Amino acid sequence: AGTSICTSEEWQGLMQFTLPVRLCKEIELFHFDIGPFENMWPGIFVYMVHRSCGTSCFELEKLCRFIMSVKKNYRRVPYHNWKHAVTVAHCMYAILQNNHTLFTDLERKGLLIACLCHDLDHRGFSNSYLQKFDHPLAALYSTSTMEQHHFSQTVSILQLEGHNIFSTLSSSEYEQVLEIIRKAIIATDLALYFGNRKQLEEMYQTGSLNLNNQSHRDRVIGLMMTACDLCSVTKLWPVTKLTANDIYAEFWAEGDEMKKLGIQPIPMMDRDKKDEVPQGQLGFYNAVAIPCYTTLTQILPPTEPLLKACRDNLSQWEKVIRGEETATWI
Ligand SMILES: Cc1cc(N)ccc1O
Ligand code: NI
Ligand code: NI
Repeated sequence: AGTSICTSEEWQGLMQFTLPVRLCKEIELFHFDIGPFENMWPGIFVYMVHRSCGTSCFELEKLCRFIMSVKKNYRRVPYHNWKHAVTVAHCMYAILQNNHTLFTDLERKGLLIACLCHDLDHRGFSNSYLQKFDHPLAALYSTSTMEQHHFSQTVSILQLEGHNIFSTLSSSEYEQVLEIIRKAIIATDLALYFGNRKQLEEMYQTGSLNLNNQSHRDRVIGLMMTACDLCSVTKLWPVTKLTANDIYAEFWAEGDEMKKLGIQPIPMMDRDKKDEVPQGQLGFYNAVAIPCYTTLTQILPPTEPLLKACRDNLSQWEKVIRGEETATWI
């Protein structure tokens, strides 16, 4: 109950940070894994904001406060946590860097911030759970339940003393960026993804796709959000496989709760059905990940390495199913 705020020592320490030279080159690539550099994650985000949006886009004090309060409002859950937030923001950075002048200054800043904030205060439960069992959140937010909460948490953090990184925007640009953010966060509801990707595919194939059309732009941004949210499937195989362990740790914990209330969980959230995971992963890649990156690659051809990597990981799950799997740790 309530918005957390970073300490003086936390945000002051971030202002001092400089990115090691070797990482400067690596951070540009789509497959970059932030995993091994935990101490550097806030500093990595500052760096990305500064390279994409400029060293004076935000007042440094307010941005450093904002980042450390966002960090503090992610929960210590196995997957929908601070590491996930920075991972999704890094994917967005790589997409924007490769497609830079397609997007406005306002869009780039709003989207980097939306990615960092997009799962704020996640409790490790799905929309399915909150709705099936009438959590107060599902009463307040009838659809896209958690995503509407993540947006509310973002606005709550911006409204903290010294935390409004957007306050120096004109009143018009301030409304615009908040709407960019709101739309981008709501688009991370995978329910909405299926229709969005279908709409985009048809627009692309008929030639009606037009990025000067605001509604088109919104949908393209929405698909970029999905692509970033799912980007664990675009990393090198060992990273992808380890990330899957974290994702399933959350699912299984939710499944246990459904059992307690007399409901058999979906097999995916059932820790007694781990044998079905490889087939489950295949389904997810075929129905969700491959289509997402295929459509994104059509619209933004520089994002092709995401699709290549996703295809590579699908081939690895197929190997698991055939029993060709080699050694892994946890
Ligand atoms: C359900 C799911 C699976 C994977 N591998 C990544 C993200 C997801 O939401
Ligand atoms: Ni989410
Ligand atoms: Ni997410």
